[PDB]
Amino acid sequence: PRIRIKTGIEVLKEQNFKCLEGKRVGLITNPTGVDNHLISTIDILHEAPNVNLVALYGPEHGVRGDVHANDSSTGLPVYSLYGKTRKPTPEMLKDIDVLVYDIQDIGCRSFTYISTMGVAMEAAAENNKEFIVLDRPNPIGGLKIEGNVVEDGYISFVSQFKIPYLYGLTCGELALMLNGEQMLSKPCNLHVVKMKGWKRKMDYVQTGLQWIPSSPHIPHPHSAFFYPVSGILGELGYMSIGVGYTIPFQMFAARWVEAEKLADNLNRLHLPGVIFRPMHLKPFYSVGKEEHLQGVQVHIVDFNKASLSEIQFYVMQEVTALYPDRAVFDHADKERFHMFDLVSGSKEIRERFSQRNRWEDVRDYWYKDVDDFRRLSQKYYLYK
Ligand SMILES: [K+]
Repeated sequence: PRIRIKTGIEVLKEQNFKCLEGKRVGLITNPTGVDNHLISTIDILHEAPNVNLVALYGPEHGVRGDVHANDSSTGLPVYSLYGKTRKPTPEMLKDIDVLVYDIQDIGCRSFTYISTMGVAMEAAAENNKEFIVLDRPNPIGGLKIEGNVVEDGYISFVSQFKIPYLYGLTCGELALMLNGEQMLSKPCNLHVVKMKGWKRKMDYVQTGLQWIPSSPHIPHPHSAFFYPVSGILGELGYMSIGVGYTIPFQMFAARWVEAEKLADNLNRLHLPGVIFRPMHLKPFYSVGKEEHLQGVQVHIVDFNKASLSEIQFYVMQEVTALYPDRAVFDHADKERFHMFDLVSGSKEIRERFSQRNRWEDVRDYWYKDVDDFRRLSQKYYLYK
């Protein structure tokens, strides 16, 4: 048992917080912003005598994770970066010189912490404030790139930048790209505190760090791999994807499915690195609460070989072939289709899939931007 890397916060401590000296510091963080001893970056900067920590900013789900105003332990003002104020206002920034960002994300575009980062960067740029990212590992590694980039009509808080669905960058590398490619409204005075020892091949468990639930339904490091497996279909609340049960994002089920038939049809696809297992369950809450459901558990037996985000579409395809009168876009809540399109970064994914419920009619669109994005990413990589 050993921590094999130095996170941005560990590097900042080793540098005795030099890049923060003489500045009024604002800190964007949540319960994942901790050092190797699981002490919060809030308490580290508050206790450092050469750091003037003056304000805290909490993203989706909150800062001490207790809201989901002033901080009890430090007495510092706490600002909410969600809903109407997802982007810091000029009034929220008048009391600081630099915004420090320290949050563990999951390497998926629809997870809104990276949206908070980019929009806070843009607010910093527009108000002449410095922005510092304390870099953290990409928990699914720095090699997988999947999905089309976001189209203009589908840019939103759950699809904030023209990057793929799995974008393969650390939050620090993404910040550098947003700045370098003029993807935000104005250039930002950005500094990234680079990690030591992190490698693109590393998944989170290989770093040796503890995983703090990124959000309630991403409780374990392996859960970050499964969020893109089922998360897009999950926006509809049509089938259970395990949210409401004890393996969130790792399964697909409904009351009208025959588990063994669905598993047999999916295993016949021979998707690399995946095995589907039939299952029977009764959700405790959310979708299918207290109903007997049947479906499949998705077991990833080789994380390097598996193409993650396409799995929900193969499941939708095979479920529909078995139960043709249960097609997702024929029976799911129509009021959730716009959200599905936003998370997908285009209405083309739903529209092409809806023609005959076949992934082959969407696959080329899903893969079209990978080679161009990998080439663009090489300009900003910090780690080998
Ligand atoms: K301090």
